[PDB]
Amino acid sequence: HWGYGKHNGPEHWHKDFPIAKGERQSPVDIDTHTAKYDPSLKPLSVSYDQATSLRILNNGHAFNVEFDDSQDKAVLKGGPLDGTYRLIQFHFHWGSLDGQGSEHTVDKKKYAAELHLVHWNTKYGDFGKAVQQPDGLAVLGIFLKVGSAKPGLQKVVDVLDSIKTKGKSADFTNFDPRGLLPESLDYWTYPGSLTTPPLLECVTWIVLKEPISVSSEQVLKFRKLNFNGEGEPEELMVDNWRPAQPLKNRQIKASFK
Ligand SMILES: CCN[C@H]1C[C@H](C)S(=O)(=O)c2sc(S(N)(=O)=O)cc21
Ligand SMILES: [Zn+2]
Repeated sequence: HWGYGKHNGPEHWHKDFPIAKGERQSPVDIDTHTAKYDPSLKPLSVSYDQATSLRILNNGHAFNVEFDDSQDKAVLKGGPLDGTYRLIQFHFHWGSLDGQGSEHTVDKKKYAAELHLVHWNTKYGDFGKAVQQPDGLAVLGIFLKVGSAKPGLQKVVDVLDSIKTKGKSADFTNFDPRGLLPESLDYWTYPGSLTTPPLLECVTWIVLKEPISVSSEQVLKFRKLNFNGEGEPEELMVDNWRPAQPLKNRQIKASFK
């Protein structure tokens, strides 16, 4: 049904998912002069040393790396969060050219891509219950800019050939997501939504100020993936990002001066 083409892309989504026009939709533009420093915000606590990755999957919209979230192995706490959030998957959004691809923007600046590390609030017992709650998910968003290669991304890049088309998956164990983080954990935060259907308004967004660098050759390999299934006409997976939505009655808070 929905996708990112001319006839089923973001401008059409509201017809099947009316919450598309809701009050806390993502992504948004981060105006750095209007964001408010909030000294009551705690530092982020990212505890990923015991992460267990299982599988990488092309789902027709992006590729997801999935984790075992049956226990508190890889968790996100602190920051604006109350309680413990478990890592369940990560994925990227990216562009057909280096000057677009991110979902969030900073002072209208687009980055080449954006990484989303998706976590769910354990107080709700399973992921399906969590997405129905206003504080059910926490997504950590990290910008990618093109420059020097990120060594810790290369294992992801090398496996992409094996999941070229929709519905394909491959074993992907022992991947350490700490290799994807920037040096600093300074962030902006605001309450928002999933950026794809079903567009539920269940996310605390935590967007890191410092981007990571990837090489042009790395991001080029993302662009060789396919939206379509095997045996269907080829449609390159590029520009799988939703444009910025109105901020409405929300304030973006910063953890840093
Ligand atoms: C293709 C659907 N993806 C949806 C439904 C998945 C079940 S999810 O894990 O809730 C999730 S997280 C995001 S994002 N872009 O806001 O981080 C989109 C989605
Ligand atoms: Zn995403």
